[PDB]
Amino acid sequence: AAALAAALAQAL
Repeated sequence: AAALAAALAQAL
């Protein structure tokens, strides 16, 4: 979950 959370944060 946390790996994915970070991957998506990179959107910003």
